[PDB]
Amino acid sequence: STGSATTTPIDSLDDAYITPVQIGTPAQTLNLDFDTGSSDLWVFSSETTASEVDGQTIYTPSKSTTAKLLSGATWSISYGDGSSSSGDVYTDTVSVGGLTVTGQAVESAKKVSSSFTEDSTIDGLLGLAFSTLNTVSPTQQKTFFDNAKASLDSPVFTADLGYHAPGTYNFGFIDTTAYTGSITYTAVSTKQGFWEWTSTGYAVGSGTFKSTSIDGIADTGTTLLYLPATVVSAYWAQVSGAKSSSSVGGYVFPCSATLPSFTFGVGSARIVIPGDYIDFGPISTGSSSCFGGIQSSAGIGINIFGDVALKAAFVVFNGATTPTLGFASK
Repeated sequence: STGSATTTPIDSLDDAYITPVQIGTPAQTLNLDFDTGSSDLWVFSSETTASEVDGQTIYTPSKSTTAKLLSGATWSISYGDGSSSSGDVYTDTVSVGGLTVTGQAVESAKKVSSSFTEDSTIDGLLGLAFSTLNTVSPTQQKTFFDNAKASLDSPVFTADLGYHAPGTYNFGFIDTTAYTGSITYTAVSTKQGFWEWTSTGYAVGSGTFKSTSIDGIADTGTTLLYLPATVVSAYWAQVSGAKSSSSVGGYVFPCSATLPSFTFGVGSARIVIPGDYIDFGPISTGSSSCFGGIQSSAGIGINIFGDVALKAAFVVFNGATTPTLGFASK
């Protein structure tokens, strides 16, 4: 089997991407944030504290003839950005772009933190990291990809995120028309539960490539590119007026600037992030100070190849016995 679904930016800045997901019988379609940095499929629901719902579409398990309460199971998650959610668990039928899993754990939120409430465009998350990170207790549950894997034509999924435009998540096949050149594959460590790999270096604009190992995670659920302070400083030094602002919480730059590209290495291959991808717009409405899309990972504890990086590539998440990651230009 295979599946194919369009993923759409939630706003004009590509702050996140939503992908429609069919849950239950009859289908209830929710727009989920596909997150390769976490491993829970959770949804706003009829069980969510009413005051914490503000425009999201909810899953109502009582209206699904295939929903079954997973007795005694609860979940609770906290994300790198400080947000959180928690609740109980059903199993139900879940379909993405034509690919169906029966008996998928659907984690129904009873509580969500303010940032989820405040974002009316995201109805929940669909985790695509390794199932070892799944928070369901007392019996850990598998991700949608883990449940689908054996049935897929090939045990892979691909992320093709657009810049200011829709893109595609594919399951079970590689669309050879969706990228240019070849796909370069690189080793993955699953020891922390992430799609963790080592970039071979970077360049700023038309500058020379610096060969240096950068360990980080391919994370579709993080907006920006988080890299070591040395790398980030080298990037922003090429932008007149750019500075790290403690009060704003990262590097800012004059909105009048033309940003240089940023290149990262995948083995001997190179992925070029155009400058415009690094502009996240005014820090506050009407400001001429703009927020940068490359920021320091110092204090996160890990480097994160988030959407800013991934959207410059066609990315293969290869879930073979020994997982690998593939990157192609597009």
